[PDB]
Amino acid sequence: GVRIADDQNSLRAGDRGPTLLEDFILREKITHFDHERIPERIVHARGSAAHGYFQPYKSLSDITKADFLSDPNKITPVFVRFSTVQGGAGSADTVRDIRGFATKFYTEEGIFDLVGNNTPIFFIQDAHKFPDFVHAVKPEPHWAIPQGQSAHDTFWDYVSLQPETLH
Amino acid sequence: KNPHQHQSPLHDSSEAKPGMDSLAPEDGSHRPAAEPTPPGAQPTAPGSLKAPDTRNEKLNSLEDVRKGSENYALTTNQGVRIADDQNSLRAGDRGPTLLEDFILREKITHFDHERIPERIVHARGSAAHGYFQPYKSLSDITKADFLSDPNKITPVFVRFSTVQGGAGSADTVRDIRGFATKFYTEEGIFDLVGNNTPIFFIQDAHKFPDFVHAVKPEPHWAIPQGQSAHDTFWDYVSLQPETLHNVMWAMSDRGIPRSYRTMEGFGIHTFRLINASGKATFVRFHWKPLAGKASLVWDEAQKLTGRDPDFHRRELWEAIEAGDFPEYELGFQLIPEEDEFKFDFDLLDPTKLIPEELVPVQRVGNMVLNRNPDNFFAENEQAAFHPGHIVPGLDFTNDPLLQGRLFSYTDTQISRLGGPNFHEIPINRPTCPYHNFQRDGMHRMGIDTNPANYEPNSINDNWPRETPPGPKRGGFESYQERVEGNKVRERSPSFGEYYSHPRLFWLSQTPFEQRHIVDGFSFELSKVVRPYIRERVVDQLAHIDLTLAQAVAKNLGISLTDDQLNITPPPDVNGLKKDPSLSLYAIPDGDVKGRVVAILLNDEVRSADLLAILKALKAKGVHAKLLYSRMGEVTADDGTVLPIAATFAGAPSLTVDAVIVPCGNIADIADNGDANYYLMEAYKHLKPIALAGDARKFKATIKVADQGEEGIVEADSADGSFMDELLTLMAAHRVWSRIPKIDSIPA
Amino acid sequence: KNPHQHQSPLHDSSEAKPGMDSLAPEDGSHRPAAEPTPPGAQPTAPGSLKAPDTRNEKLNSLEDVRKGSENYALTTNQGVRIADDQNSLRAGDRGPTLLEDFILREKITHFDHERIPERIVHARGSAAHGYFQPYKSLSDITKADFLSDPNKITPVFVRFSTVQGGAGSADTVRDIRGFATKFYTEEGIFDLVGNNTPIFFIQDAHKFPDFVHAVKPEPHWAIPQGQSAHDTFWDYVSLQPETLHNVMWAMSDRGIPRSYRTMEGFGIHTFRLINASGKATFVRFHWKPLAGKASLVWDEAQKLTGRDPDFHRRELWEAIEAGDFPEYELGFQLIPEEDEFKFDFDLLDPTKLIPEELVPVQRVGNMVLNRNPDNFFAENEQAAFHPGHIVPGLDFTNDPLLQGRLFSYTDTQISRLGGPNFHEIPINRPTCPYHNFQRDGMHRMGIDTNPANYEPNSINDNWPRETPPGPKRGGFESYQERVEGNKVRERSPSFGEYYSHPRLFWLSQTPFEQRHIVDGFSFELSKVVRPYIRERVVDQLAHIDLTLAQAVAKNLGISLTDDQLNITPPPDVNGLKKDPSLSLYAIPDGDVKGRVVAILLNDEVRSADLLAILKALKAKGVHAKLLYSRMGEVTADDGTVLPIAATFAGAPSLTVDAVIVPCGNIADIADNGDANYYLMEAYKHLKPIALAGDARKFKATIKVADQGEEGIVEADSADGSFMDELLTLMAAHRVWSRIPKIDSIPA
Amino acid sequence: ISRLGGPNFHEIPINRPTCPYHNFQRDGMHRMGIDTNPANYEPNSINDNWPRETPPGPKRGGFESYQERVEGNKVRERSPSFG
Ligand code: HDD
Ligand code: HDD
Ligand code: HDD
Ligand SMILES: [Mg+2]
Ligand SMILES: [Mg+2]
Repeated sequence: GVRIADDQNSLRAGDRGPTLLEDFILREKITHFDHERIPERIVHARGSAAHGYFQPYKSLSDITKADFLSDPNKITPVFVRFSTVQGGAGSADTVRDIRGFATKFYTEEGIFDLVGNNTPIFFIQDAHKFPDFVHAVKPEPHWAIPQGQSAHDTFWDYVSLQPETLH
Repeated sequence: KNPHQHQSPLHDSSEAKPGMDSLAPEDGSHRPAAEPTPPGAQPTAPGSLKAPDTRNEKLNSLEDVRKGSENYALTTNQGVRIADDQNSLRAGDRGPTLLEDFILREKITHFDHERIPERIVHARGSAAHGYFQPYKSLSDITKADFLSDPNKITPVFVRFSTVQGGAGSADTVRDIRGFATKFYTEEGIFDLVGNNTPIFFIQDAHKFPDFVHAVKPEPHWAIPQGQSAHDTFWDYVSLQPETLHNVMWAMSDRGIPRSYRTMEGFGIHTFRLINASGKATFVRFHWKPLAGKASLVWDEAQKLTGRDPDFHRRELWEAIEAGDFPEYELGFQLIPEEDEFKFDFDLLDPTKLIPEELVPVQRVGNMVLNRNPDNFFAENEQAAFHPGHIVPGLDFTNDPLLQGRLFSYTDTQISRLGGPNFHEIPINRPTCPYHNFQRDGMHRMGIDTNPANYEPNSINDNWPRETPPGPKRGGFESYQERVEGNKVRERSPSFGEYYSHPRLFWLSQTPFEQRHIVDGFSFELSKVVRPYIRERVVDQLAHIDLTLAQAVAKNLGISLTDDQLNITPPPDVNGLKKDPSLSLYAIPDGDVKGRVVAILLNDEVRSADLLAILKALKAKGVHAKLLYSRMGEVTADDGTVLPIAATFAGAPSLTVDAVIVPCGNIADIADNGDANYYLMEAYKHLKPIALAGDARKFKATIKVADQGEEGIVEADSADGSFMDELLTLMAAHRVWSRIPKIDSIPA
Repeated sequence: KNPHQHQSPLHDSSEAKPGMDSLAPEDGSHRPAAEPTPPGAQPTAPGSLKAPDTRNEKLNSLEDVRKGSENYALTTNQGVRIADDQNSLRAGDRGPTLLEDFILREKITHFDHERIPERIVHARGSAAHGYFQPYKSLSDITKADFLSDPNKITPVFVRFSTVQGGAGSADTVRDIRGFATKFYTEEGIFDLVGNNTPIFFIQDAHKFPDFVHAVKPEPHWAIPQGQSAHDTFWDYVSLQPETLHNVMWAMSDRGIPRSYRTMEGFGIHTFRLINASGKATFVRFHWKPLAGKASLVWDEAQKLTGRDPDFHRRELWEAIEAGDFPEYELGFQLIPEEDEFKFDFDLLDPTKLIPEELVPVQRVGNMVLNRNPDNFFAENEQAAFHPGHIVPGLDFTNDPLLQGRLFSYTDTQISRLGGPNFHEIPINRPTCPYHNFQRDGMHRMGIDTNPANYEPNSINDNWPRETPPGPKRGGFESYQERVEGNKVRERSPSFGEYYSHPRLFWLSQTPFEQRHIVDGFSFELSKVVRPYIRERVVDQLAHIDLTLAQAVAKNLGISLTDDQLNITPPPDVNGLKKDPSLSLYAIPDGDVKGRVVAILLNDEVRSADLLAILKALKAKGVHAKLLYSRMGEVTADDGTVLPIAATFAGAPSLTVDAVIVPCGNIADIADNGDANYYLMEAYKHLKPIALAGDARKFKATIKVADQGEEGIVEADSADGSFMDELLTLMAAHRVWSRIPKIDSIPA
Repeated sequence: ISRLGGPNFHEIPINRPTCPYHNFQRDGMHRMGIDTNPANYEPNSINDNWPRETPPGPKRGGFESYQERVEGNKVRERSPSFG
């Protein structure tokens, strides 16, 4: 909360002198900058999000006691993030990939996250294989190529050996 | 007892099922009263529940993040109501736990990650909220807003600490104490991050990891905790005589304060005050305790780390719950710029003090600590204090210890508090506006709407904007000190004097304080395994004072050489041999309010004695603990039912300031080893003892003759005179005249 | 003394300059001997320096990361030689510190980030290296490779711990102790993560954060450290009778062991052994101490947390330096699958023990701890133990406490050790091969060359590859237990019995052990502020045993109701009323080797007495500390110069097993308060005392009549019979017969 | 400190010097080096003050900064020569 008088210059001993360790304003600003980045998502790192709302057409109380589906008078705020899968946060949007479609419903009885994709099936059957599949589609570990693409040897190696992936 | 036969509501497998529902006792005895109450009268509680009426702008600003509990459903962190918080989900009631139990995994995950790194130093500490107010405007010497107006109230948060030990170490160790104050001013947070002695051990921050490593537990085996009494510490001291001044303070009773309420605070470094006209005045900061200065004695302090390792934390909390608020006067030693070189010592040397005889401490304002936190972890553990947090009207100096500190306290928070957004943790938030172009970082709370995250910008008309310096509400600008020199890693020759300040300190102590310093060195050096290290430290003491050095050497079985006996004493400090302000006790100060007396009961107490005792203590704000050989109640001679606070063993004499034994059925306790020992321990530790009627028979256990002695109050009954005498002794803290008598007491 | 007048090499500003160069004493007395030496003889040292010839495959594998020091230049972490490690770079020698000082900033940065989160529980602990060997092949019952061959040596790393307190808390608290063993087997790391009692407090892991929060310091004020003696713990216990069994163990002297060498260890849970034919046998794991079972008494333990909070850490380290290696026999209680429902208690219930009278502990192998670490932080603090770390030949059961543990110990390391590569921290590394397709993560050390990071793969011919299960060197496959049940959050009704095991434990104790349990409950409950909680706990005790409940109630001033007096006792455990294996002392065990005796010196000791004493102690492997009123040396009647280990106050009786006073000039110490108190404290704590010649005059201070008493050894001189008598007393640990006499002793 | 998880980033294999490195720094997240020095501070006598400072010199000497003359007031100010 300390007002800054000069946000253009470091504190130095003379205007052509060394920068002083006692410049706390510089160090705070640079420290914050130096630690801006957090780890990206292991998968679906590239994504775009918006706020909105959901409303049911009629009460579904006959089949579910979920409060957000209990009456068309329930307006539930949502936050939705769409994504690719393979590429980093700085990768491109219009790649060939599966897309994520994740919806956070802020209900009166808790958060419900519907975490889906844009196709009705997945590549693999058992979660134990997820790191194998993801490693195969991701950039290859020696050289970290290619970004945002399944068009490389390791992906098609895995697919060829795991026919469950074909769908 | 009709009302004291509570049975548990759970004797069967209902204990393993949901729906245990209401479990509080019907009599409401689970709930502490939300009013001031003396120590031990009620269970302690979060501050906002104990003292909701006690408010300040910072406390009020925390309401957004306070979480209640009463009448709420138990939920996951996502807001899902939990039906059964007693069991994991399994395939059959004797089956394996299922991975789909998200309730279990959330609860265990949070548990698994509760701990954060402790502070590298000062990990052990205790904190409270309060406020500060200046006595008058200091605008003639500083433009600091919080010092500009006597009606301006500044909330504070204060953390007191030890230095060496971990967060789980003991309170009453021999150590330096930290005294850190966060001022939530209208022009920014100002952190005054001080200690309870006026100097530090080292001169240049470059040595801090060396010094700290030397005092900390040794790296092979991580021993010893909370103690400087080991080889590496004294090795470093013996090889770095610059340390001797603060070592003298640590070996004195300054190293073992009675309470955080009864110690001084110091900023140590020379800083600058800058006024609206741009004039700089050198300043050193002081905190003077309203309760006066008071310390334990070593045997007591050490044993108390065992009997109650939380003694100072507890006493602070309970004083505040009692309405007995810690108070400290802020004081400034002020030195004009033109006087920089008028002293024998360098003003920039943090191993040198400025004697009050040369530069008086001018009273500036008062700070009162009046509310405990709600959650220790959230408010105390996560609090971040840093001396680089200054405000317009203050500035630094080239003190080379201070200079390096400015780097460390920002840096360390990145691991300790998990990233660069530590100012967003509620306790650390300013109460004044804060806006800038900084973005992102782990656990970013603030959601910025500025179209621009840079300046200069046109797209937001260059907001937020720089503010020119000025008399009030202006931007921060450094004082334009002239710097002339070559780039060097070099200590100033003016710093190269190590013995005169230790000698000044030594000569300012009373004879009993000197004895305690001798005994501090002797005890610690006896735990040093390598004898040559002991000998090298004794050699350093001979450069300070020969009487000191000879007394320590005698206790270590060391003989000084003829050359050591002829070492020329160091010079005076600007003509001073001594300064009585450096003694804890030379000049009487403070008062008995908030002290505590043990009252040793028997099974038929003389109620007239007890009434007189309690009335007199209450009138002076002194607390009492009624002790016996068991808990529950005893009944006095007149039928008064007396509730017992603790047993003799449960609340030893270590925990009180004085002991009183009323009359009654003294035969009940006369042969009780614990009751006799209670008195022997208090006697050894120089505490006032008062004995009424047949309780005078206890004089035999403390080897006091029929004629009595100073420090033992006695009479036929407690109706004197008796209580005035006892309270007068308490005002003097301890019975120093008794010291020659204690060597023969087996306690 | 000619050779004991070492002076410091630094009295001037050379201390603030580079080139201090060699500072060790010319006599080489800084360096400990690299050979076994008794406690206190030499300074302690890193294990590889103290005992370089003590080796095992794990210790040898750490050589790649061990860093030396002698004859090396001081550098930055980038390998740049430092010229001046005393000063920061400044513009002039009284100027501001410069940002370009990269040496300062690197050194301070590293310092600023030294601390990592402590363990959520068991934060306080002490560790050593050693090895394990089985007595015979167990291939008939398990295919576990480390149990397959008596000549197969498995390196281990063992960490002992308390539970509640922080890393900086005290050793000799009343608490459960952890006993965690990392076995570096040829087929993977197996961690046996146990405690020193055979059961836990709770049944289902879902409650672990509740229980732990209740026992830990209370969240408002973070008090008390290292203690269960507070309201929230006893609140939880009173409402969760499942806790009562382990509470009984904690309130017994089991809660205050003499040493980590003198306690038992238990896996607690029922696990499975799986043989090559696929047969499962239920197993519970035991460690039996070669040194026998032995505990402190409460007053002693509590005071020792003050006098030496590092007592157990110290004793472990020093035993190993002496060549007095901690040894433990591994034992198995084995139950066939078809006997799962044979007992009154559910085998899957971790609040129930399996009595050795019903299922004997079969000896399986021996573990010896024979080397200390080099660096406490690197090896002890960063070690990660986890009970999910099993190997082929072992498997789990559905114990619902164990089941949840399996989640926690992997999860918690992500914050504590900074990410998923914690197995790459040297102490945690397997010594057998480890290869897989896992990649990256913070601080990744291993550089993978596999073209593939997935399987199945063709590009590396599918390596590394799965291994089928088999008799030896096969893949891990779970035992195909049949699971039949609905998905429920529900405790098994078979677990809903809470009082019979507490009663079995109670009835198995000696009368003095029962007294100590009563006094444990009484002391702890006296510190509970809310009286109804005390009453509710007493009510629970009345469901266990009325004698226990009445004794505790009496100490609390509580009156049991007529209904409480008529509570039906719980049933026997499969016909057992008691089992003497549950007592510390009922069946004599162990050995005086490694115990320690205080010898109280005077200024002209009778050398004949001292020589006889020391020779007899040495013959039985018992250590001695020579104590006096000062440090240095005294000279015996025959001119023998005797070095003093510590003062009476510096090494109190708390720290030793027995006290011996030889003759000589007894007048020198007869009126010394500290020497008299030494004997009183030892007397109170039931320790053997031996008095030779005029030292028998000390009987007066302990109120022992001329005719003597059992537990006080006395004679004209320290003859053969004298030392035999003393050593016989030491073999029985304490003088329990003295208990009625101690209430009158003021100590 | 955030990117590489703490102060021991020089111990990540690619970052390690190939020349000797020894000092009194200890601990920190993912500490790989196991120090055997009895001392973790200097000056020390217990390890005869090793590892030791090295004076500057023509080869294999300690780092010393060039003693540039600094003369000026403490200012947040761009040099006019840069304008
Ligand atoms: C066993 C691991 C695993 C498996 C089998 C899957 N995922 Fe996943 N998924 C993750 C592990 C994961 C994750 C590592 O936990 C991520 C990345 C970081 C995060 O927050 O969650 C994630 C992120 C993630 C996101 C991005 C959410 C966001 O915008 O933040 C979407 C839309 C999905 N996943 C969707 C799926 C679908 C539709 C799957 C199969 C039907 C699926 N995932 C299988
Ligand atoms: C170069 C480093 C360095 C030096 C020379 C000092 N300190 Fe410091 N101090 C730290 C580095 C540090 C730190 C590592 O940055 C700590 C621990 C974690 C934290 O938040 O600050 C710290 C904590 C700390 C605390 C605890 C604040 C709290 O309660 O959270 C106090 C009171 C002080 N120090 C006081 C001093 C005084 C009076 C010093 C000399 C006059 C001093 N320190 C020198
Ligand atoms: C569901 C959580 C949970 C439950 C029910 C338990 N523990 Fe645990 N224990 C942990 C969660 C945990 C932990 C949080 O994962 C710790 C602390 C940090 C660590 O590495 O593991 C741990 C540490 C820990 C240690 C210290 C290991 C070391 O020295 O580093 C020991 C000896 C035990 N535990 C023993 C037990 C025993 C004998 C239990 C019951 C029979 C038990 N724990 C139940
Ligand atoms: Mg009612
Ligand atoms: Mg080379």
